[PDB]
Amino acid sequence: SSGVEGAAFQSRLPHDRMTSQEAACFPDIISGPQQTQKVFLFIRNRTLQLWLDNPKIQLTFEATLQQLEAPYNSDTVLVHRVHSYLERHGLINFGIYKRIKPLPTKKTGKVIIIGSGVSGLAAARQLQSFGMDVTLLEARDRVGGRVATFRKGNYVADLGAMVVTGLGGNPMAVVSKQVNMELAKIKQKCPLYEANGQAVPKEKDEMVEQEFNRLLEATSYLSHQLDFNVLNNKPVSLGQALEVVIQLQEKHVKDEQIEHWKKIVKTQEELKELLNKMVNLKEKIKELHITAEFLVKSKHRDLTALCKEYDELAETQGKLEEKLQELEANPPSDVYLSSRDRQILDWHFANLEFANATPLSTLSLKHWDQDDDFEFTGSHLTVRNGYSCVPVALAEGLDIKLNTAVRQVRYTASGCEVIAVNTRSTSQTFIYKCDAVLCTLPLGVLKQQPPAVQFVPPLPEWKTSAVQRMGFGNLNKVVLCFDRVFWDPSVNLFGHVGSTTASRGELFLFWNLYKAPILLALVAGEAAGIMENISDDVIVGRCLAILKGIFGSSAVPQPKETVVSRWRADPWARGSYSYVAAGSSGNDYDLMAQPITPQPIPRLFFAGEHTIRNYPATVHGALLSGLREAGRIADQFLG
Ligand SMILES: Cc1cc2c(cc1C)N(C[C@H](O)[C@H](O)[C@H](O)COP(=O)(O)OP(=O)(O)OC[C@H]1O[C@@H](n3cnc4c(N)ncnc43)[C@H](O)[C@@H]1O)C1=NC(=O)NC(=O)[C@@]1([C@@H](CC=O)c1cc(C(=O)NC3CCOCC3)cs1)N2
Ligand SMILES: [Mg+2]
Ligand SMILES: [Mg+2]
Repeated sequence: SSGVEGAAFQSRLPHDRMTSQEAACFPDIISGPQQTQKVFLFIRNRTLQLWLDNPKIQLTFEATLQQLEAPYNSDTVLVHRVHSYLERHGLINFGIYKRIKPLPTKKTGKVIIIGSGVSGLAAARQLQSFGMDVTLLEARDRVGGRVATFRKGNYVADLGAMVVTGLGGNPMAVVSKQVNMELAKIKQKCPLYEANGQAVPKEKDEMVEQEFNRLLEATSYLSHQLDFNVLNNKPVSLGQALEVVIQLQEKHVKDEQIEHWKKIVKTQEELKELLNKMVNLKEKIKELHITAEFLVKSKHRDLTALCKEYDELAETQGKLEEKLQELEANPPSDVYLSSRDRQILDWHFANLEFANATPLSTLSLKHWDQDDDFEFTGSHLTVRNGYSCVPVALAEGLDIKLNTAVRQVRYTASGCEVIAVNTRSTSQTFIYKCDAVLCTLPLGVLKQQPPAVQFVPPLPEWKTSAVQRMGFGNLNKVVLCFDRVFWDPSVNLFGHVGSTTASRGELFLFWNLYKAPILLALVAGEAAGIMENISDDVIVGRCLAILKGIFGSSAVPQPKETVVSRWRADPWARGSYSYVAAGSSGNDYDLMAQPITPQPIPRLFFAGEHTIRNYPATVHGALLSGLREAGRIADQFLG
């Protein structure tokens, strides 16, 4: 059955073997008769199926046992063990669902959670359902963090996370079902328009895209086959490696051109010298002008010798003017890419800078895509009613203190205290005592200088250096709400090709949710940081000019409503999301996940998108990170 096999896959597990995490929790199983290993795997896979088939209701141990078939419904103890495991690690009974057995009246252990984004909310729900006392401290006047939906009238647009990157294996598939989140496929077709507004023809678009793919592939070869990862005692950036590959392509074009020029010059020299000898054989004919009868025959066989010598040379001439005009009619390219072509290629680079939220010259060549292996399957989807329905639903029933900005975290062998100020009256402060702190502060806030939050005692060097090495990027959006659709409704995406390499990320991509009279323009790469220093009105004006160039200056009305994100300037984010910087690696994500112990017991815990090696810079990654920490905290305090 790919019923039960599907459940494992859907939970990011192999259907047919135990994980190292399972091995640690079930040592007796992995070291015992392999027969009972299969039994374990079936129970695990089937319990997952029971949960995934109906994630709106709590799946209890009882109900699991009553739905298993003989003889598995007789493995009472093993079923309990598997159920307890799946629940603790948040593989079942996560997100938001109806409880069957209500929450324990008295609570055990106190946990403060810093930040009320998806990671914080996910962890809170887990810890609460485990019977712990949980309070979330949130600096904004709203939950959700980098999930941030603009709503006004019937305009909905996402200023933060917007895309569910495939459902196959994605825990957001469960959450989606739970909160009745309407999801829609993104059509792939993305026509590009040049700076002057003219469509890039199919032919040219496909050629350039192909070159982009070859260039990326080449850097991958250089990095992972030829091990070119360090230069002049500096780790190589992806940007740097792309520049090298491009330079080699240009050298090859120049070589082929030179070889061609040398063939032409050779042929021209041959022609010039054959003319010369044919001009001399002509002077030798001019000058050619014993019985009378034998002189005639003699000066006959003389010319026929000279003439079938010359006619012979007019033929080696013929095959040379031919070979020449074939050369000068079949040149190789004189450039690798034209000015125009390079601009279009820059569109593809801008697109990559968007995905990674940073200029390519900052990305680690070796590690930038270290998380490729863990991509989900299925089409990428958008959220029709706005992504914020997820954090809003996850907040239901939780103790969340809004407008409460944490400034100090103290942790000792005997417990912790967290100091926060009200962001509306920075006079009044609060002190919250607890057994454990879960820090979900964005990497951007952890990097902040001077610091936004003081840790007492200071975080150990192994942690701060990780914080310092890791990249934290930027990406912004301009939302344009119109009263009518003037664009093509069967297109979700279209691209604007900029005019310089440096500014390639400026308003390079426009996005529409179908029927919604809204366009989103993206600002990526070096442009992202710079354009935050421009007012909404000027940046809006620049969008309209681009759209006017494409659709006609008369087809584009003034927008009714606009919003512009400035993630870098936002004090509660300080950027958009992590990336693997040159000099960093996936190992730094693991370092970020590691709890601090002041043996004393661990007191300070870390969740957030920057703490999950396999799923960084995503909502699902934030969510999984929360589930992880909740599991570790409960293990520590509840056993
Ligand atoms: C603009 C933008 C776009 C995307 C994302 C982010 C942003 C900014 N994505 C990331 C996702 O949002 C984040 O990873 C998580 O939401 C982070 O959650 P965390 O819980 O880790 O962090 P938080 O910041 O939300 O919570 C922290 C809380 O702490 C509070 N706080 C700060 N300081 C405090 C103090 N002192 N005291 C108390 N509280 C304090 C803060 O207020 C905060 O609440 C994206 N994620 C996705 O899953 N999807 C998206 O769409 C992303 C994006 C990421 C790229 O990897 C993507 C874009 C695409 C895309 O466009 N692809 C398509 C191209 C066309 O073809 C189809 C596919 C794909 S993914 N976007
Ligand atoms: Mg190439
Ligand atoms: Mg420029």
